[PDB]
Amino acid sequence: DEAEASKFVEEYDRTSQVVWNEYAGANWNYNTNITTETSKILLQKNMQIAQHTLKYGTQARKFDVNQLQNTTIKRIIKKVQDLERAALPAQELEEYNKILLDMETTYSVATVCHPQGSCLQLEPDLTNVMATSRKYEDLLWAWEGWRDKAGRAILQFYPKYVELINQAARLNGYVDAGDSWRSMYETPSLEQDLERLFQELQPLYLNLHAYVRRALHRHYGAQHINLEGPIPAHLLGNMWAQTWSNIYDLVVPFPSAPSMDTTEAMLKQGWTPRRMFKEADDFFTSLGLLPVPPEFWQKSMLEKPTDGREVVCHASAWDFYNGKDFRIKQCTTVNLEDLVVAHHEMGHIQYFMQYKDLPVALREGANPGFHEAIGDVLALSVSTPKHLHSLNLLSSEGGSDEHDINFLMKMALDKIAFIPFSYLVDQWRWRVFDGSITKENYNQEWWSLRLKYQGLCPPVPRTQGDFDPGAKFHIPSSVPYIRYFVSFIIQFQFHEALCQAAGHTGPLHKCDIYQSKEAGQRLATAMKLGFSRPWPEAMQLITGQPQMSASAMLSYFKPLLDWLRTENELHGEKLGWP
Ligand SMILES: *[C@@H]1O[C@H](CO[C@@H]2O[C@@H](C)[C@@H](O)[C@@H](O)[C@@H]2O)[C@@H](O[C@@H]2O[C@H](CO)[C@@H](O[C@@H]3O[C@H](CO)[C@@H](O)[C@H](O[C@H]4O[C@H](CO)[C@@H](O)[C@H](O)[C@@H]4O)[C@@H]3O)[C@H](O)[C@H]2NC(C)=O)[C@H](O)[C@H]1NC(C)=O
Ligand SMILES: CCCC[C@H](N[C@@H](CCc1ccccc1)C(=O)O)C(=O)N[C@@H](Cc1ccc(O)cc1)C(=O)O
Ligand SMILES: *[C@@H]1O[C@H](CO)[C@@H](O)[C@H](O)[C@H]1NC(C)=O
Ligand SMILES: [Cl-]
Ligand SMILES: [Cl-]
Ligand SMILES: [Zn+2]
Repeated sequence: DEAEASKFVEEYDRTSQVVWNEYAGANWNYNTNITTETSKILLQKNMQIAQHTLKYGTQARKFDVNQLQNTTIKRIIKKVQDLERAALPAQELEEYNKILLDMETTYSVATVCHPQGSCLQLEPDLTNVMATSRKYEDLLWAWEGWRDKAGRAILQFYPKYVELINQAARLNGYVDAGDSWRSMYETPSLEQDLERLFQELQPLYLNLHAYVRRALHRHYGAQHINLEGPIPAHLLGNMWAQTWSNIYDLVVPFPSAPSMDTTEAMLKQGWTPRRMFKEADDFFTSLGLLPVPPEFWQKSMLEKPTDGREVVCHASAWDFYNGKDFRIKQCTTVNLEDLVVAHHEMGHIQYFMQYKDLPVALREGANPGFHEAIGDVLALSVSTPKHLHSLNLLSSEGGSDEHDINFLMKMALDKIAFIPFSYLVDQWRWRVFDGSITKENYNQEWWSLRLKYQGLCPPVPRTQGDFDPGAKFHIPSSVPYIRYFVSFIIQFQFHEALCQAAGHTGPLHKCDIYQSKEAGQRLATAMKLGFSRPWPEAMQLITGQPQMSASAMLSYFKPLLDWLRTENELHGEKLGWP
């Protein structure tokens, strides 16, 4: 009895490696070369992997998991009983796979065109406009044009997508697809836990919001900024206003302490996409973690092709499920933002290598937020003045109190501003999936949450037919988002624990873990667990306790909260908005 179950998981592991490796290859070939032919092969391989999933999932459901004694085999079999989309009848499976392909292709080939003029892609053209333009109407053209072209074009697919992903979820024992996504955390209290964490970050976010609102009022005019209202969503340096660091120049706390232009420094010094990934590789190995294999450098796509191919530029990391072939696909631009992205993606690669000897069913992060956090932890140290100076991208190490608050502001514009955005995306989607939001009010309810959580308003009133969520990659690509909220909380918990392991003393935000083998050992032991144990065990291995907690992020930013409160008080800001 226990014997049949052990044999079954062995057979599942062997066959899954082969099939998933074949699917990954077809998916890579489409993502890096969008054509009719690669689309057809991918859709065919979708059917092949579904046949495998159905065969083994059907067997798996004949085991009474309650009677199995070994907890690891119990855990694997329970997971294989979830067929995901392979539970759908053949006709609906074919339709679902085609919808997903059509949505991701539509997002990735959308362009915004001037009349009798040039046509702009999202990466790099519109991203660069949002990051560097300081003209209200040019920012508005890019913001509205992207939503008109990408968002509106996804709307025709989204209702049927919702119907089919929910149908598959119900066929696998869940009430809807949002329920199935939340289950990946194995935490019944998840929704309340995340709400409590969000509430703890409100002092910092509200004070940052009010300070940036005041600075935007100074630049864009009192007629365009309401000092007691939400901020127009096209003014924050980013297409989705999800990170705000590109408007640092407008909000510098201490302008008498100027910062080096890091992009021109990287360009002046001949940085390339390959250099950026080599620096990330060096940071990981400095911690005693694993180098990427030679195969990684031969097969990765680290810059946008120039030979005519259309590609999915959105950065991503790829496991080919054979323990040797790992790749990154990124349309890298030479700037500091993409250097952080490179570290993020290399953290995914590191996790793939650390758990490569587990059975494939357990080759995931402890929870999805853990997978997202590894690269970001290292990038916190990369971003310090100490490390950037060592890369020749900043002129000094910043001893002065002024430089210190400036640095904390630059970090807050990315890390704190992202908290409400990352919370709200799946608050919206969870309610779409549970039927609380219908196609009658997709967009209205999106903007209700953008207001409630982020304090943003659309610069142009939305109209029927708008589908602004469709203009954000993870929506048409059906990638869950709450992982990134979890990641941004726990990455500071990890930073704090690794800095302690490294012997750092003094303020947390001055810590740089480069070359700490003690810090690397903590990470490696946790990553090697994969998905074999409840995630609180990996949390306790890294941090010495088992909970998610905002206290580390609050500690990191404590000097900035103090500065922001004083600054906002003396200007008389009214925190929040109606
Ligand atoms: C419940 O079942 C799991 C899984 O068992 C494994 O899968 C089954 C489907 C079946 O094929 C089994 O035959 C198979 O073992 C058990 O978890 C495994 O437990 C073993 C032994 O505890 C682990 O073996 C380890 O494998 C490592 C591979 O890198 C190896 O390095 C380890 O070496 C350690 O010990 C040696 C000798 O002292 C030392 O030199 C090393 O330095 C290191 O300390 C070790 O051989 C598997 O990794 C486990 N697999 C998983 C997925 O966890 C589990 O034990 C069982 N439960 C009970 C209560 O028996
Ligand atoms: C910095 C990384 C940017 C690129 C990253 N790319 C996805 C592809 C995920 C994927 C999964 C399955 C199939 C296809 C893709 C991934 O690697 O997680 C991403 O999207 N980050 C979020 C969220 C985010 C933002 C800023 C950060 O510092 C970290 C995270 C965002 O930019 O909104
Ligand atoms: C792109 O895909 C087509 C169709 O499969 C193929 O013939 C071509 O070789 C591919 N191009 C590259 C550069 O891989
Ligand atoms: Cl939007
Ligand atoms: Cl998730
Ligand atoms: Zn990621």
